[PDB]
Amino acid sequence: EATRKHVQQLMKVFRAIDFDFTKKAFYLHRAKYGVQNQLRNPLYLKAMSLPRSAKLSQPCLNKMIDEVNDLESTFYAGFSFNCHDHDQYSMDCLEAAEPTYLDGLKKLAASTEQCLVQ
Amino acid sequence: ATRKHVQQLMKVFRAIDFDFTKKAFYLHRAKYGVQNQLRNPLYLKAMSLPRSAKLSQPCLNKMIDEVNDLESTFYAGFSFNCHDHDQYSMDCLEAAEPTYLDGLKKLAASTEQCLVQK
Repeated sequence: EATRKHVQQLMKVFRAIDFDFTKKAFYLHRAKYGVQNQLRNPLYLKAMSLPRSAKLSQPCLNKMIDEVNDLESTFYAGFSFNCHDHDQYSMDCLEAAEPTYLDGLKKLAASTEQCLVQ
Repeated sequence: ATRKHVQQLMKVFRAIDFDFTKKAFYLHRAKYGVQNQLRNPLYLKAMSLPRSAKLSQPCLNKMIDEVNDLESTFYAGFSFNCHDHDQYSMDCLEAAEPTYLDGLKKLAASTEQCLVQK
């Protein structure tokens, strides 16, 4: 029996939902590699060029972690429900929210560098 | 020479990595939620329709919107609306996921009553 037209229309709606989940997984991937590139890697540089007798400020690592969380929450809000004038999870929402997030991690990597030793 | 500070920084960035993996596991659970409670039942419902049956597009749109609202609410329950446990734990997951599954199975039934345009 030929594939019913309405089966194809039903599956069309579910394709777009599956793709919605894909777009969300792309968001996560960008957010993770944002952290690696703007934050982890430059701070790995600072750590290796340090005197054997240096103590690390864990209040500073604590501020960084919670500041990672707030930047990432704000990135997901920009990608999703807080996208000022775009479809739900578009690439156009990412284009607006990602630079803010990466510039946030960049600034955070600088202030973390400054409080790292003590 | 200074293996100590580097290992100490990796510990913090290891955890952020795993946090991203917990968020990806959430997303897979939400995906297989839609497949099991919504997609698979609605496909059976459709193959039992008369072959001529035409679908109601407004019904399908109500279904996509409600999937996003339900998943928006699941993720909130996974994070900032958890309160009683830490921000992306399995505990937060296990508390909010039945409500999400229950909501999808409800939407599987409300969509069935409107699926055919008669």
